[PDB]
Amino acid sequence: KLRVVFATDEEIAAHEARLDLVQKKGGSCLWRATRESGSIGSMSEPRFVHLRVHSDYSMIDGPAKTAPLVKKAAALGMPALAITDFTNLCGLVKFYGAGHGAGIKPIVGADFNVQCDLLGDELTHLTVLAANNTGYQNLTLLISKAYQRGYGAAGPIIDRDWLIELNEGLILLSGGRMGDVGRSLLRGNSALVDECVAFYEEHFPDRYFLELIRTGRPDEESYLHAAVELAEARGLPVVATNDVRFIDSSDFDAHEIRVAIHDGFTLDDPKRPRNYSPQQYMRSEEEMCELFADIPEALANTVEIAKRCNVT
Repeated sequence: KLRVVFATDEEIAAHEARLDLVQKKGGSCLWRATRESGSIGSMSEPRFVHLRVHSDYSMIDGPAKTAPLVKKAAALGMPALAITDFTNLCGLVKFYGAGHGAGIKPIVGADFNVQCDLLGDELTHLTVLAANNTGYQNLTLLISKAYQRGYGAAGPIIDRDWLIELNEGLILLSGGRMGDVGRSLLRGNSALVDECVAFYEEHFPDRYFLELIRTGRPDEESYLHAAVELAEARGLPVVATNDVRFIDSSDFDAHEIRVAIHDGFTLDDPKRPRNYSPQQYMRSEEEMCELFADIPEALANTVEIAKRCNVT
């Protein structure tokens, strides 16, 4: 019953061309690699691609260091990888070059906070991926528009409706429990889930995915069961992410410390926001496949979306 949105013939051709660019720029391509004493014949597809990954200083102050992210994907043998920093494209020129040097397909995106008239003034998460060079231009506009108009201590914010003019060549991951649909599912606001989802089915046909995430954070699994039930009733696709904030598990303690500094709280303040889990590291293809064994379609979509995202 769960929809896998397949890359079409045209998107497949653009993906094959995009991997040619990887190979012709950097001299290798992990997607087309044959292991020693394997054979071209028995080469295999990736099973999962990380489509939501932040560098260490994504939302806070400091440089966009994307090389350790490429280096880890390379340690892991992942053939493709997205960078989706918060409302910014800082690390992109370096990520693109390093992905190349590593034989990895670079996927371009960004994470936003979004406001929409249906949820009044509250802010929700959306991940935006660029599927083609028009989309990459539309991504840059959206980022610019979010800064152009001004921002408070809440930060740069996109209006949901800007997505109407700027929709072309964009693929959306819904924000999970933090998105407009997820918060309304968790609230049991069916009328509103219905409204939101009609927005994306109108303007983003096959380009909107309910994001599922298993990082042991509150309401994650209740949102997941509800999102799956919705997906099945509406024919909407689901996609697995790990919402990566740091490279290894052992990185959590310093990530917790940095965010605490930025927000202003000691680590022993029972009031300190605890929005992160040590499970938000760059999990292996195999760990992700195990963690979502019960929902193979959420994995398949990552791969299809990775083939559909071809920014040169």
